[PDB]
Formats: sequence, C-alpha cells, structure tokens
Amino acid sequence: PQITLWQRPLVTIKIGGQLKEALLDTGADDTVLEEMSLPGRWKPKMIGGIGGFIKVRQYDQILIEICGHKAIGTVLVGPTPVNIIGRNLLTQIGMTLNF
Amino acid sequence: PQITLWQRPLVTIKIGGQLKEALLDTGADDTVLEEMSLPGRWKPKMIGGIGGFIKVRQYDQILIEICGHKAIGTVLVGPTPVNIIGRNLLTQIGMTLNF
Ligand SMILES: COc1ccc(S(=O)(=O)N(CC(C)C)C[C@@H](O)[C@H](Cc2ccc(OCP(=O)(O)O)cc2)NC(=O)O[C@H]2CO[C@H]3OCC[C@H]32)cc1
Repeated sequence: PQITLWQRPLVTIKIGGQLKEALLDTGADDTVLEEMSLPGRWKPKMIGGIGGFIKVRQYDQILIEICGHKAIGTVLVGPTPVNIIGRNLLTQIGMTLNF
Repeated sequence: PQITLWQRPLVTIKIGGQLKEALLDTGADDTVLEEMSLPGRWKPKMIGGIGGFIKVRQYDQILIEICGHKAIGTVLVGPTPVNIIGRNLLTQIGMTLNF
C-alpha cells in the first residue's frame, strides 16, 4: 500500500491485544508510546525531542502489529504528544520513502 | 527513487542562498529549521513534541529546493535541535510512504 502525506500518517497498531492509533514517523529513530502496561522488565533510556530530553521505559522484543504487519522490537514508553512508530519498527515492516 | 529507513533520511536543501542538511520527517506537520534570517513577515508560534514546546517564527510562501524539486511552503524558524522537512513540503515533491 501507499500512504500520502496530505494528512498525518495515522495508523492503527495492536499491542498487548489492544488497538491504538499511532503516527508513522520517519523523523523518529525509536518507537515511543503513551503510558501503558507492558510485560517483563524495563531499562532506562534518555531520548531527545524538539523541546528537550525526557525519560522513558525501554521494553525489548515486544510484539506489535502496525497496519496488520507483525513486528517484534523495542518499544519506549513515556510522555509523548502521540504514539509514534520510529525507524526501528518502520524498517521491520519494509516501509520506505518514495518520490 | 526509493529511500531506505535503515538510517536517518537526511537530505540537502537550498533556502535563502544557504545549504542545510535536513530530515525528511513524515511525523512533522511543518518544516522547522534552526535560526536563520528569512525575508517577509512572520507570526510567532509555539510547536510541541517530545520534551515539550519551543517558540518559532512562522514564514509563509518560502521557496526551497529539495531533491531537485523547487517547492513552496511554510517554514518555522527556531531553536530546533535538527532541521526538519515536514509534510507541508514533502507533499509538494510527491513523497509517499510505501510498504
Ligand atoms: C507542527 O510542526 C511540527 C514539526 C515537528 C515536530 S516534532 O519534531 O516535535 N515531532 C513531531 C511528533 C514527534 C509529535 C517530529 C518527530 O519526527 C521528531 C523530530 C526530531 C526532533 C528532534 C531530534 O533531535 C533530537 P536530539 O538528537 O536529541 O537533539 C530529531 C528528530 N522526532 C522525535 O522526537 O524522535 C524521537 C524518537 O526517537 C528519537 O529519534 C530522534 C529524536 C527521538 C512537531 C511539530
């Protein structure tokens, strides 16, 4: 499928058996999601954004479906304006930029 | 052509007679560049992301050459840690996400 950019590339993701809305973000190295519960232990990570740095909880090998495509990777959880799918997962679903 | 997401999709833009490196960002509604002078009138604006908000100056109808494409759009100028090419400009050059 092809997604244009006239509107925000908001897609439905499934994580922990629940559907959520997330933004396909090519400007994000990592995937950052709003507060939620995830299994296992988490490690600390400091990530920088447009307004500065924040602290997030890093969970690895988390199953997450993005537009029906199954991925298994790192998911950071913390104070983000919206759920964002970064390059770590965009690459897993074979997404690229084309012009 | 096709642009992989294995690394940050960085490109060289031309604006106001200066060469800058910028990030092709589908997660950015608008294009945001580090401090620089631009002609015309501007409006103060506040934009937010990870880490909070930053104040910027909004310039409209700005010409920017990118990937061999001369495109016009709004440019936000402020203390952004990285130069960002947002959807407002990405659409003009016919860039799309594909999987
Ligand atoms: C209205 O117009 C707007 C234009 C742009 C923004 S934004 O930038 O907040 N942001 C919007 C969305 C996250 C809410 C666009 C993102 O793609 C942002 C872009 C970005 C910001 C900073 C940055 O440098 C961080 P440093 O290296 O620590 O100095 C790089 C990219 N990426 C980002 O927040 O990535 C995070 C998720 O992994 C990480 O990848 C790099 C930033 C860390 C909001 C509004």
